[PDB]
Amino acid sequence: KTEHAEINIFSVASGHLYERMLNIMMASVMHHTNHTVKFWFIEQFLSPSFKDFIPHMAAEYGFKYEMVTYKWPHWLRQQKEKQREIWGYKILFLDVLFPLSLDKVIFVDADQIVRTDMYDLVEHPLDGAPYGFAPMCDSRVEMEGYRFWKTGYWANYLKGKPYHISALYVVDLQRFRELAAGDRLRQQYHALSADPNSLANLDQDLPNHMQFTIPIATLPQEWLWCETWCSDETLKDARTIDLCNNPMTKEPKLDRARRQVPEWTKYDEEIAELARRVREG
Ligand SMILES: Oc1ccc(CN2CCOCC2)c2cccnc12
Ligand SMILES: *[C@@H]1O[C@H](CO)[C@@H](O)[C@H](O)[C@H]1NC(C)=O
Repeated sequence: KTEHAEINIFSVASGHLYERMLNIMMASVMHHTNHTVKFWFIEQFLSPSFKDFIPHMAAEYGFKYEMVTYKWPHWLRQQKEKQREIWGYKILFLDVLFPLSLDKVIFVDADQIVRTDMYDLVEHPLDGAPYGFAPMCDSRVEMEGYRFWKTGYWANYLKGKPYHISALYVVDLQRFRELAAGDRLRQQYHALSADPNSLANLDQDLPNHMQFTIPIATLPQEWLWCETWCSDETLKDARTIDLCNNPMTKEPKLDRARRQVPEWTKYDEEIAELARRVREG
């Protein structure tokens, strides 16, 4: 709030491929809003070339940005696998990554394509919840055998509550801080992670596990569409598209992107055009 941007988004990206998609995600956000936007980056995972290109993206698309470098606390159980350490940075440090003056931030996955004004998510009512996540789609009936949350320990644990996808989430940082949600998420993660088989999908399982005591505002389903779980019929209503992994087809990432999203090549070529403009200038 105050002199802060109207829309504040953070993401995490590790690898040339995810950085290529991260620039596309940012271009898609700016093409769909006239509100002021600030992007926040988890600095230590990015390549030097990406960090050098960010000011060029910022000047071309008209956004502000900030690099955050937060050290994993020594007391807190560390993750030896890089993927799990990155997932830890998405969910365990929401209260310490951002300044106390920032009232709200949205996580948007690097492989997302935005087709809506993200200020609609800033304005979405959370009814006192410190954060809001979209549910996992049930609309693609053919994928029911892969919905692990509909049977076993998740079905018993959830008691009919939705199992939310972690690709996108809005965090009301004032309410998250008001509730000590960060200290409580770190403490439950620290205890649960003593079993190395627990929290298989760290970023996703932790908030879904804590949703009886750290409320989740279940976002409208249209906030997150992924082909793996969501029907073709619902794509026209999708505000954002996530290129989530399909355990049945195992189709490559770039193939999914080009095939599913018609504007993907347009953003990819636009960013490559900007890169060639900076290189020769
Ligand atoms: O509330 C929960 C927290 C963590 C996990 C991870 N489990 C992995 C298997 O061993 C037990 C821990 C859950 C899994 C299914 C359902 N609820 C869960
Ligand atoms: C942004 O402003 C322009 C010019 O006023 C308008 O044509 C466009 O529809 C606006 N876009 C959004 C997302 O408000």
